[PDB]
Amino acid sequence: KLLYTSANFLGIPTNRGQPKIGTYQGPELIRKSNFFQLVAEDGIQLTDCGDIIPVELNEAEDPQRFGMKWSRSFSLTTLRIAERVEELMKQSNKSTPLVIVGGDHSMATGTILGHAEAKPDLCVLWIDAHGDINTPLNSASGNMHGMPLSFLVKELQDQIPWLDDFEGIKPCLNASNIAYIGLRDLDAHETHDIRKHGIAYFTMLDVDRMGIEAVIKEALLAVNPRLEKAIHLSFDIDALDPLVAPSTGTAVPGGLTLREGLRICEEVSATGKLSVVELAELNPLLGSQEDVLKTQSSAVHILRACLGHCRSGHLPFKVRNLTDQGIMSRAAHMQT
Amino acid sequence: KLLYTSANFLGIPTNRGQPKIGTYQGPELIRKSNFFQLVAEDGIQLTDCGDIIPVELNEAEDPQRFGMKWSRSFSLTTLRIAERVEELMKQSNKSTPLVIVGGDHSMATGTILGHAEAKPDLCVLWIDAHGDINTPLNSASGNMHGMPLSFLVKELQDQIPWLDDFEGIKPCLNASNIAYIGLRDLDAHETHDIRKHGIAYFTMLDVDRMGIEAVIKEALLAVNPRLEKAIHLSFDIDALDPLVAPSTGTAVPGGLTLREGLRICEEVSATGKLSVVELAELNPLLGSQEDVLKTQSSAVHILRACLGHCRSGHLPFKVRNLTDQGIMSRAAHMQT
Amino acid sequence: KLLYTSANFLGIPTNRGQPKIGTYQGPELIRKSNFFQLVAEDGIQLTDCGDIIPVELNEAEDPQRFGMKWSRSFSLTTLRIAERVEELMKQSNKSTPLVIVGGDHSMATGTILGHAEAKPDLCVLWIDAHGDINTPLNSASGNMHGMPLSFLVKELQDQIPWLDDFEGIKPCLNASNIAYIGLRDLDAHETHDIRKHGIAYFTMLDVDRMGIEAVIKEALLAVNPRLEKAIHLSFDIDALDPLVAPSTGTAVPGGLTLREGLRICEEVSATGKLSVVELAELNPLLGSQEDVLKTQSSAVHILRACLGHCRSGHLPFKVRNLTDQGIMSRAAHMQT
Ligand SMILES: [Mn+2]
Ligand SMILES: [Mn+2]
Ligand SMILES: [Mn+2]
Ligand SMILES: [Mn+2]
Ligand SMILES: [Mn+2]
Ligand SMILES: [Mn+2]
Repeated sequence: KLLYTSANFLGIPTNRGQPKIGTYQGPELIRKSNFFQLVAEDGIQLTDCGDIIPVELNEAEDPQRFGMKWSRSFSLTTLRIAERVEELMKQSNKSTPLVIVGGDHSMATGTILGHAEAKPDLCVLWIDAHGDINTPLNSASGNMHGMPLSFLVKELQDQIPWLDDFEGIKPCLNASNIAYIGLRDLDAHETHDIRKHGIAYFTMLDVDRMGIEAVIKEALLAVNPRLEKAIHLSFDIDALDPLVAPSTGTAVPGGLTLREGLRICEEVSATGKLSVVELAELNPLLGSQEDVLKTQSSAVHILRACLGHCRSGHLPFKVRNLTDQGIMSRAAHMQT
Repeated sequence: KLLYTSANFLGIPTNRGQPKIGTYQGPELIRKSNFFQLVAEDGIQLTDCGDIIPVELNEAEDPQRFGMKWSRSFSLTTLRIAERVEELMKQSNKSTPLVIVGGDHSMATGTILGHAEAKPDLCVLWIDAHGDINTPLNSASGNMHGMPLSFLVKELQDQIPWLDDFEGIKPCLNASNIAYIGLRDLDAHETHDIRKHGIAYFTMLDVDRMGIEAVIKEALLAVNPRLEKAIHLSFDIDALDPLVAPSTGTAVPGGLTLREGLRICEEVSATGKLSVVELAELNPLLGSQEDVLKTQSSAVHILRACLGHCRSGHLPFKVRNLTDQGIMSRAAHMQT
Repeated sequence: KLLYTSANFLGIPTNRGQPKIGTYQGPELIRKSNFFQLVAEDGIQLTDCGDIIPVELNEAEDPQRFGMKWSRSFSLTTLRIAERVEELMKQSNKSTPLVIVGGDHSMATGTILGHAEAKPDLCVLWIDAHGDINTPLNSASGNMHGMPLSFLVKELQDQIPWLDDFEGIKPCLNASNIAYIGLRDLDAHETHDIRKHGIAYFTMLDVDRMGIEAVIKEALLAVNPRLEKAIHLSFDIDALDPLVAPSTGTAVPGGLTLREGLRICEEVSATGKLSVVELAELNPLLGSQEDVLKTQSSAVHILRACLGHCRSGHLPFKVRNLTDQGIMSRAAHMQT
């Protein structure tokens, strides 16, 4: 009565994909929550596989290249992440979902790269307020966390400037394998690329007009019509509304409600094809103490949903009754 | 043009059903709001019938029994509450709704017991994030506010350990008479009992998929198909989302919006069968000052809705016009 | 690919329509946001036309008349506003929308008066938690911001007491030209007038039962069935829920979500008939610093939506490519 009985947990404290310090504390934010306990109580065995140590070079070793900030730290980290994720996914080759906690969203390049190595025909569900598909010369900031998909999408490779250290980062995604949910702050060039190459996307406008139920169904239909493909669920916490997840770097008003987020994860989990879920952009150094607790709370409910937790309840593993303990019940007292 | 023209108000400052101090201040939180004024302005006569004094024994007199905390305080209080509620309901035998403000949710046992004495064929609409139907040996905490329904449901009596002081607490509810709305944190054993005995329930999952309109309709259909039965509306404030009701003991994210809560109450009120509404688990000692004000505010809008307040507006009792005061109108000035 | 390429911006710091100081800082709250920048990035040319200086008389010059507070300041200000708005609308006679930032809602009398002078067959979409249609002798407070529509509606003129200084304020609206969205706190007499004269209105109850999509469609159908008429969008910030717009004078719980507000504005904008949009009741002197930022943020997203900003994204004005800069792409590197 569980689609998944085992699961792996992995921390990736990336903080070089964006300038605000604190995303490196993301994994600890979840580890010090009651997440592991709650999962165990659901009958799921969660193995903490530790953290991936990101490569963080200094200014001298990693200067700007094509406007990109920390691009060599990114490429080295991408490859290290990919190696670890591939290793974990192949050791598990019911399926054993990998739960990844970031860390800024730049980890997704290495995270999907490794995942695809173990499961090449996967699809990606990108839950985010942002496209994260800026090509390097289009990026206004040069922040890597705004470009993780551009290196993975084959159709975009004529817009990615060549770099030797990026050679191992092989584009492993077709535009037809990605679906967006929650978009509300696209750069114009992202909009151009998404429409041009036919990437399936459902913005908050769509969520408003169609309702989250139809959006989820349409998204899954677009990139995984018969539930044949493994699912890579890349969940940016900023997809949720700032009212429920304020502690994140680029909050955008009018987001998914926690319930809507729960629905996406519940449906994805119930397909039986959840292979990797990653939660990005938690920053416990942002906002007040209560802000952090709200964000942590949302993250925990979201992740529990991915592993199959059901708001409609779970049956107990052993039903208990009074007679076994030698205890008189009220019904048994009235019968006498 | 009012389904109810009179109503009674009753405070029950129960605080022995759960360990956090402050639920005893719940009634005062509402009394010091503009609730009474707003009700009067709607043309409803509200009579404050005072407070029920709970029985609060000391540690020596009330030790743990079957893991339960303050179980004798509970049983004595249950009977005292039942006596008062029965008395009030029979004095009113248009109907005169009883509005009850808690106080933690353990009051419901005595509150429904008394109500059923005056109206035996009633149905219960339980609006809560929790089932509140833990049997004593299944309760993790032993807190009485997590068990008020288990003593009332006939089908559960083989799971309730017998106690002499509990004899007067006669199970007066059939499983088929209860409907849940808003559930999102069921203990596994509660889930077992609810499904086993066929108790109608609609979780936040259901609210998401069906919409609150259909859920309300289905709930009423399940336990009161032809509006024949009196309604006992037991409203736990924690059913609402923590964003609108943070000042409560066991807040759970992803709850009913205030509007959804208003819809439940508006529909229940409009049946003409609202006999008792109780609002439980207000704790003004929890959260910030603004938190308390938000929670108080939500409580007031919820309770006003129960008494028949309409967001679409009310007609005035006497329409006024300029000519009666000897005043020249603009239309009357232009005619000259 | 833009319905509007030009737009005018206008501040009206009215603060004599209600007793709480700070609505006069409303325009500055928006001017010091990134509103202008964001609009420019959408390809729209926004011309700041400055502020209208309200007439603010002293106590001696402006005593109570028929219970009204600052009624002569109101009438003088109404006429000054009307003169400026008419002038701006006729200079623009694609259409050039006028964006007005208040200021309390009493500005609407002069604002609609001037607008109607330039476009007599307009319709009004009133987005507010309140009717703002109290007639002077019915007003409990005498605050002008609760009466701006009563002076404009022809059918109400037998309920408006005549005043010499109000003669120039000619009622230019028929009841059939106004539609309400978002109502949840009507005075009884307002309810009487709205129902009596057949003013189209959709309360939060309607929004709950019908959904915002149907409400918007029905509202537009009621007062602008074939998109023939110019639209006057009068947006009271208190229409939105206090959770997203706390910094306002008369907040009422259970309001429109930001998304619902965005939907109203998006639809109105897309008709191509948005002639004037005004945003009223911003008060940055109310609430905490974060409260002000939330309210400012909501205001900015709302106003951007009115000018045609699309959450589904915009195409760039010039698509850029690597070859023009003499840069080697990854696709161009692999081909060699
Ligand atoms: Mn994002
Ligand atoms: Mn992202
Ligand atoms: Mn509860
Ligand atoms: Mn409860
Ligand atoms: Mn208002
Ligand atoms: Mn207003």
